[PDB]
Amino acid sequence: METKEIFDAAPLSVSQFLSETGQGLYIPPYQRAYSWELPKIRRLLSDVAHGLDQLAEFEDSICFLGTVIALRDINYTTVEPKYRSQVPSKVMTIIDGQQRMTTLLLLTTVLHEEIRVRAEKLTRDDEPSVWCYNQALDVTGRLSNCFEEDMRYGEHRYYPRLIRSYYDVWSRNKGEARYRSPIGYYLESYVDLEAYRHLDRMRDQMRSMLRKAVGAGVKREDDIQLPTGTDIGQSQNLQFALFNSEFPPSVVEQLEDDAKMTPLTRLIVFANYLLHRVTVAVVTAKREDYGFDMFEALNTTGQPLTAIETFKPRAIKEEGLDEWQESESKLHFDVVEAYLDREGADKRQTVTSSVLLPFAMFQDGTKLTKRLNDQRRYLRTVFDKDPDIVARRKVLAGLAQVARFYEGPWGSPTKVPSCDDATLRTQAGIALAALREGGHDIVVGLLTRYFAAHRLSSPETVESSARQFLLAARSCAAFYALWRGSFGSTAGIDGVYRSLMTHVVEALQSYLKEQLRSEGIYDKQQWVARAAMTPVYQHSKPLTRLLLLAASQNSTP
Amino acid sequence: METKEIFDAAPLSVSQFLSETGQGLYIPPYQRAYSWELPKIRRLLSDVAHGLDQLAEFEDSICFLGTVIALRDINYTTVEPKYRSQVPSKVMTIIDGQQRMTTLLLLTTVLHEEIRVRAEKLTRDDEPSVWCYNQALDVTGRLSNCFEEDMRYGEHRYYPRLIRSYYDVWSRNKGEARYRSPIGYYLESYVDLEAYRHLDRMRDQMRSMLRKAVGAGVKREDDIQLPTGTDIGQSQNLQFALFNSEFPPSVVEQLEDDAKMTPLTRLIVFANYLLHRVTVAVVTAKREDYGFDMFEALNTTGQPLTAIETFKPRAIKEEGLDEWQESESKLHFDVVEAYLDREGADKRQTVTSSVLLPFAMFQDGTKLTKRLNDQRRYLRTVFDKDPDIVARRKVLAGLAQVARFYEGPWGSPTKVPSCDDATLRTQAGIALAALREGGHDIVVGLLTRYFAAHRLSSPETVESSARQFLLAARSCAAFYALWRGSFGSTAGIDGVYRSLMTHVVEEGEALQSYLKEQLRSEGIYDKQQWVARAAMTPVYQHSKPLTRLLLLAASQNSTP
Amino acid sequence: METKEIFDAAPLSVSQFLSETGQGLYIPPYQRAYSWELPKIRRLLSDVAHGLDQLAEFEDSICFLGTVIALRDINYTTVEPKYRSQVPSKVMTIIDGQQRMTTLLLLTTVLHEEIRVRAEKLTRDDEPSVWCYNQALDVTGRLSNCFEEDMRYGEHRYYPRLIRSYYDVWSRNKGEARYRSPIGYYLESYVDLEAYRHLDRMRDQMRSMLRKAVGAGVKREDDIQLPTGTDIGQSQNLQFALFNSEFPPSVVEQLEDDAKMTPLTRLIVFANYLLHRVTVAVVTAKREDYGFDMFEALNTTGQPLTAIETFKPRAIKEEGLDEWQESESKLHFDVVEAYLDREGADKRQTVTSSVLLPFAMFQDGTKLTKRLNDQRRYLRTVFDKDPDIVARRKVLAGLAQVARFYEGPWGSPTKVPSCDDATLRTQAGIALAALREGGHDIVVGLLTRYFAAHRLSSPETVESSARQFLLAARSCAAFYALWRGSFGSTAGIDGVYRSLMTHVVEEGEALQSYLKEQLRSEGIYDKQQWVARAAMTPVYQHSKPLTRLLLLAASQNSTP
Repeated sequence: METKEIFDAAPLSVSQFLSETGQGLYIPPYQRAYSWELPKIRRLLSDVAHGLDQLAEFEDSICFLGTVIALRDINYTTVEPKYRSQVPSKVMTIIDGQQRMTTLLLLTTVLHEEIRVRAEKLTRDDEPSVWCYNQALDVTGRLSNCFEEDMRYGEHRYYPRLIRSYYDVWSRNKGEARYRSPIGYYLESYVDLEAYRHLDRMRDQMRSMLRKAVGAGVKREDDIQLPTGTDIGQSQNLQFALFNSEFPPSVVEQLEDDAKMTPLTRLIVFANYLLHRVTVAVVTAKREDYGFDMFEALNTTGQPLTAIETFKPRAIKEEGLDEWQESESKLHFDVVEAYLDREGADKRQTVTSSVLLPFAMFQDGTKLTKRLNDQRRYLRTVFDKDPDIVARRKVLAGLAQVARFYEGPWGSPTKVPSCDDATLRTQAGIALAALREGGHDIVVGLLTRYFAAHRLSSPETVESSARQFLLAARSCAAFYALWRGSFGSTAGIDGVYRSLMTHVVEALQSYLKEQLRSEGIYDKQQWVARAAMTPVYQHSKPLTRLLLLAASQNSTP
Repeated sequence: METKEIFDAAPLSVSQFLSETGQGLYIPPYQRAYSWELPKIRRLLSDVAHGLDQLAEFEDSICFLGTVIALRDINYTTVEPKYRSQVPSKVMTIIDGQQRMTTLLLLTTVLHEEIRVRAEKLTRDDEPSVWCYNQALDVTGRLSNCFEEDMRYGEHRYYPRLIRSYYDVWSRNKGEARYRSPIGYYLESYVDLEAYRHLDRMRDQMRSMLRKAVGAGVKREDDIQLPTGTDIGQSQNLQFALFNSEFPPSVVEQLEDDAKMTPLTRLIVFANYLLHRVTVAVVTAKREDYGFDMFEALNTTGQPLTAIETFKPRAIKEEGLDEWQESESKLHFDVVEAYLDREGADKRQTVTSSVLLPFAMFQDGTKLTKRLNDQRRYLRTVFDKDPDIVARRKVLAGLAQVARFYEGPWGSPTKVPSCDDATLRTQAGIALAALREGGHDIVVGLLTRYFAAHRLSSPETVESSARQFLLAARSCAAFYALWRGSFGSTAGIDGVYRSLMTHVVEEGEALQSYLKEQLRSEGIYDKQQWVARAAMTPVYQHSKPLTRLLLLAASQNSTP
Repeated sequence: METKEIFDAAPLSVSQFLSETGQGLYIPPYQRAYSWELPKIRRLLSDVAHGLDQLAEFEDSICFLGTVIALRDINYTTVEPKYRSQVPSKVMTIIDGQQRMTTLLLLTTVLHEEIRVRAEKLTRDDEPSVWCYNQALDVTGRLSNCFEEDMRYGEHRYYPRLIRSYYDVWSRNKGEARYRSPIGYYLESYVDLEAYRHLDRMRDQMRSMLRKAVGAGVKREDDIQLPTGTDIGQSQNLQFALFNSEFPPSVVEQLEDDAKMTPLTRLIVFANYLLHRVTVAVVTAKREDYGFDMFEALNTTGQPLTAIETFKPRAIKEEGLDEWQESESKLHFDVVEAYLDREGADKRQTVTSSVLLPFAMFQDGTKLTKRLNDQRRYLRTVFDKDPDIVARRKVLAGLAQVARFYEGPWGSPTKVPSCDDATLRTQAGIALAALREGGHDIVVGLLTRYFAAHRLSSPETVESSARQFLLAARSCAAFYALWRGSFGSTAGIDGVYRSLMTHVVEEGEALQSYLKEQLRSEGIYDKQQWVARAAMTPVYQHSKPLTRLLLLAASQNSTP
């Protein structure tokens, strides 16, 4: 009867799936122990963060924690200890996604207690802040709806039939932590014990990553960016989407001050964006062998489409159409060429991410990120910000980031003006050679205005730009040598390079030196001192840069 | 896109529909006030009782409280006072079915409070009876999941915005009665105020309707047939269906003792059969004018087909097949004739029930009852109890009850043998004219089987004998009827009539006289006593019986 | 598992339900013979016409031919002659809706043949009108997709397996009309022979019906409202919704010229609206007894709500809000009372439609029509036509139509002024008694507006002027009624009275007499002629009109 069970696929928010009134999710006897890796959880948390984030301006935009294949066991022929009296009504045996799910439940754990204990630090009563107290109470109860249920009496299932897995006992223990009134202080959890070790650690680390995103520190290389109170309140769309109703005006302005609740409310905002706007795909097969054949049917489908391949059509079908071997077609020819050369399947994705992320800075300096979502949407927003005249420029600017990839960065470094005070060329080539070796990669986007030098009013004012570019390359490598070379590490450089693009030749030397003065690093002595106690074993490249910078000099003294 | 919203229909149990964790059922302003009438609530509780009842033997059979049309109001454009911060997420503005809904909501109420306080008189801890305390706890929670939800804090939806309708105030007030710890004592409630009066009354009357079916008194004319502990424990099907798992053997035997827990556990079985095995159909249109046009489209469709009309297909398709102008075709021709005659539209259902209810006695005396389910299933069980020689007989027996319907009961009273000691004929004609006027109606089935054996007698060979035994049965039946009527009431006479067609034995006319007298004595007879009860009666029970007794004291003095 | 099969309900257009490449629809042995009656078939055709009509302006608005309950007979345990080799794969056994279905199928037939032979009469080739041939061709193909399917070869199912039910032979024979190219002439068809006769009739009377709506004659009392080419081509919504594409500009103007291809296209447009925008709802039970229990569950749901009952909410919640025991509340009080009295359930809708249709004339006189859609929407458009001050006036006009229902019209006729030249009161009372006996019911609105402004007149200051003008109005109204009835029959009069409530002008009592006489001329007046037409009449058209005319010659002889 083919339209038969076989499949049954349904989209569910996390709370539709996890807070069902009868259901129980069951890890089968053949699935292994937890075994997810802190980068993969970082990725998952940052992806739901992307959902929360993109929600404020694109009213739709739904996140997607993948799919799970489950087997609707009616006859409880799966449940490990039978004890048929009190098995739940709906038992879902998770085939695939058993690792995903386990982080997700644990996420509610951190999101419960944090949101809970920050609500115990709440001011009891003062103003629209008890507003925050109820908005907490609501989400906390609604997450306790995700861990567990009530049922009859005693210990949650008869009187001696218990829960001992890593995820299982872990969840039983957070249940206990929440149940216990008394006072709301922070919690602390307690075959191969490596299982339990990894699970408890990853749980406590999710609690850490979230306790991280709550009071300033900055990170980028990790950390996930909850929109903050200062900008949660200027977006009606987030208000309504997450709380079905606009916030008290009497609350957005104590949010504007970044008050004691703006950490807690941020957690809360994330929690509701987690609980109602991120969706898992569930396929419930009702015969497990169909589950397996369907597991294969799900693992062998995809190839991939590059963000450039996914938007080319929207150029090819924007201003140019059919009779479209046109101007923007030349600008595209360039980038399709570069990608065809510097790649060939996952190589295609990493390369094109290499081109879209500096182009990001190149336009109004937004920090693009890998995710095919953000790439599709950034290219489309930028392009479609105007009419069929700036469209041309946006596309040519991708092509130009490409041209820059071919000249200076890698390639063979030589090229710029070749003769324009030739000492200057032979030395700024070192900037282009070294900056292509460590944390300076935004330097690539800012320097991508020898693109301005290539796109010039020709001979009229060509050499002036051919010179400006060398100058920027140098000053790039120099401020680099300082910041990275001088004490600390990167992330800094990266942010400040971002804003010396949006927040505004000699102009960049002045601002970059200005930022150096800001970092308490402008004034001889100090910097040399700070530099002395760095490491170099930070960047082998930086080490050699500095050694050559004290050495090569003594060829004129 | 026509496949669009328009409809979107789904079957849901009571708990699937009422206890959604986000949902709110909202009656639009144009709907009228509650205004259901106690007969209709009797009908609904009795029908869920029929479902529970027929559950123990038919593992399937699901009850069916009609359908409701609703509107998935997303923009809350329906809600009377807005106050949008704390409106629920899913608001289901009920188009049709607003009254069923109220009775059903109220039902959870009675079943909550009763199930609750009976569990407070529970024995705390002794045995498999704390099984009863836990099963109570479970159903209590699952029914409170039908009234209300938790939401933020304060009084359950902001702080100065309240719920004041007739159905609304009822539910807010029972919510309070349930929430308040203290101790578990029985409850007591508190435009036109007649509205509120009727609703509050109906609710307490469902409580009086269920608390009745729990300690002995008997009714038939009312009170619903909740299966009893003495027969709830011998059906695994009910055990598993309502509780997912077979009862502790250590409890079915304190159930067999009809112990103190047995009303409460019976109630619990009833509540679970309601909350999980009766299902309502929901149609959610997503544009209210579509809701209206659908309301109309659903309102004008059905006719109905009589249980005989639905069974011919299974007779004409048993032994006879297409090549079916056969014997059972003749026996059914008889019944089809009578029903085409004695009817033409709801008259059809009333008539075919008149024919089916005595025949059920005619076979091995099961008591048929109006419901098209039970009629369909009895006819098929009776029919498919053997093979194609007895089937013919089953069908012929229906035909013969029909023939009876034409001879005696109604008809013209006259006929029996016409000449076989004509005094006895002119007398038994009176028994036949009388019994068709009051509670003596199972007697119709018995006289149908006796003169059935007379019309179908060994003609000539043994015919006159049956022609006489029939009129003898008729006289003896009107007499036992007069005795049991001057007792006090019917009901008992019908059950005695019912087992004297099942409770006999003597290997494979006088028998009936002897057995009827034996029952009359198991009651009270012996001249004197009987006469006493006669003075005790009323005459204002059945006008027919009064006129009969007057003639039986009068006509006698034409020989003395 | 309660969520189980049980239901499965889905909305499907005529062509999604009927033209599945796998489905075969089967009427079980217990369903009766066809037995629908021409009124119900008209009503259904008029309702799909009403959907067509409302499509052109309300782009969404979908038609709705009710529901059908079916049994997904997978194992073929229902199908009478088996022959399993070739039974279709998907069989739906129709529990309820078998007559709907049967008319609808035959309709595809009538719509097939008409569109077909009318498309063979086309001009071969001249213009976008070969457009007409192509749009016909598409419609004809998709409608035969509803009668039948292909499969292998020979007589459409092996070689000795043939089809003899009434619908069956009918649809097999119409199929044959379609397959045999040969030549394109109109068709001619050929248990109890009544069954077959009635069905063959109903279909030729369907061809007769839809066959009318294409060339002039008019009927109203029957006939249906197919949109006209002159207004089919000006509706891009109809263009797009029914053909996915806007007509040739090059075709809409030979459509506006009302040319030869304007009947065929109107038919085509009707067929495509049938095939794509009317939707039936199907409930697929997969166990026949579930279908039965639910047949009941659907037949026992609805009451009904009158259009005034549904508009009340938008009155009580417009300007007046909660704080609303106000002015408009009394104006409604009046009408809610009037309907609550002259009724108590189908009486309610007949009564409230009786009030709304003349109220429709009292305001800007639009011709309302029974249909609860059009009734709700008229009330809502009228009321919400402005702001919170004239709305009051609309509601009061409803109340006043009620008041007139109580004063003059029926009641006891007496009421007007009682004394204001009392000859005129006792005389116009006859107008009020007589005109309330036959087709003069549109007059009801005019007399209701005259004595409405009389009861709502400048008290004393100009009251008696209004109170006399009202009796004058009744007198003049019964006069125009008598003249036009002695012409031949109504309808005409109804249209003229109608336009005399809209077709006027003179800045913002005698006027009505003047306009009624001016129309009487527009037809024919001037003594002699009228007298002639008098002899022409019937009186046996309206017994009431006969008596009025008899009194109009007799009583006169009491002064001469």
